[PDB]
Amino acid sequence: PPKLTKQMNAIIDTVINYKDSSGRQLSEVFIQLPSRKELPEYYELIRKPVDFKKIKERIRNHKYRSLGDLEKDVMLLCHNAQTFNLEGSQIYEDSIVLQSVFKSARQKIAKEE
Ligand SMILES: COCCOc1cc(N2[C@@H]3CC[C@H]2CN(c2cc(-c4ccccc4O)nnc2N)C3)ccn1
Ligand SMILES: [Zn+2]
Ligand SMILES: [Zn+2]
Repeated sequence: PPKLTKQMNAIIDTVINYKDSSGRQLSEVFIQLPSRKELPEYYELIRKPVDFKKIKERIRNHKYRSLGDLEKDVMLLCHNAQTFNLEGSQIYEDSIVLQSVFKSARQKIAKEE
């Protein structure tokens, strides 16, 4: 339904647009994965690569049957950032915050059970 798509887009836009107390947009690095030719090491280590552009494409093309499916893909993105990057590094830390930002956005926008 158009309502579900509106909610998914509103949730992902909250995640994308989020800035920390310093005004930095944390999603910046995660919008588009570097190409396989630029960073082959990433694709050698990460089995299911995904970025925010792909998640937007999947919402747009009606590929998520529920908000749970959308969540699964956002969590996979953050997991891959944490798998590839060192614990304590900025990319690693940013992905942890974005998991939390998605959950707050889902609770606020969707107002479920
Ligand atoms: C147009 O911009 C697209 C990205 O541009 C880039 C960015 C590159 N970077 C190198 C180091 C910093 C930045 C982002 N980097 C990473 C990106 C990601 C990543 C990006 C999107 C989605 C999930 C991810 O885990 N994960 N770990 C990284 N270390 C790779 C390397 C080559 N092209
Ligand atoms: Zn690049
Ligand atoms: Zn459509």
